Amino acid sequence: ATKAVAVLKGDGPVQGIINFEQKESNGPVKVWGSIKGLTEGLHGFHVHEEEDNTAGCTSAGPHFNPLSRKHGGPKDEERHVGDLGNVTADKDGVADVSIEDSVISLSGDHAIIGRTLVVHEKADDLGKGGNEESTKTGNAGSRLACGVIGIAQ
Ligand SMILES: [Cu+2]
Ligand SMILES: [Zn+2]
Ligand SMILES: [Zn+2]
Ligand SMILES: [Zn+2]
Ligand SMILES: [Zn+2]
Repeated sequence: ATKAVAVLKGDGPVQGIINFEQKESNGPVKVWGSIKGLTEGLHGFHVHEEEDNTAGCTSAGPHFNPLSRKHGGPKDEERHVGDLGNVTADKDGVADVSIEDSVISLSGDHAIIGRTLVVHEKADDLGKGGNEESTKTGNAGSRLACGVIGIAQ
């Protein structure tokens, strides 16, 4: 099996450790871990394109979209590779991640290894919003914490 870890950090209180595991090179990817320091409620959770040696959330930029699709939720047919939907934070600011996804992969041509995991200020509207921006980013507001998705050491 192949494994990865992303350490989420930002300029504020938001931080977390996210794990990835893929047991077969074309198998589903499981994603788990906890993020603390969040406001209660939904927060967009995305793999962004940025793979260069930049500091922080600054350049993370657009969603990881190697197939040039529109933005969606993780269960939508039309989605970016990086569209992992929302995570939910409880009253003391902790969001537990538990995701199984069929579109991301840790191996092959469009592997998410080296790309940037991002947790957002607000909910992702899942591409169902009333403007073109919804179909690009899901209108999830600022990037609160980010980290490179690295092969586990
Ligand atoms: Cu995003
Ligand atoms: Zn590059
Ligand atoms: Zn870059
Ligand atoms: Zn390609
Ligand atoms: Zn997207």
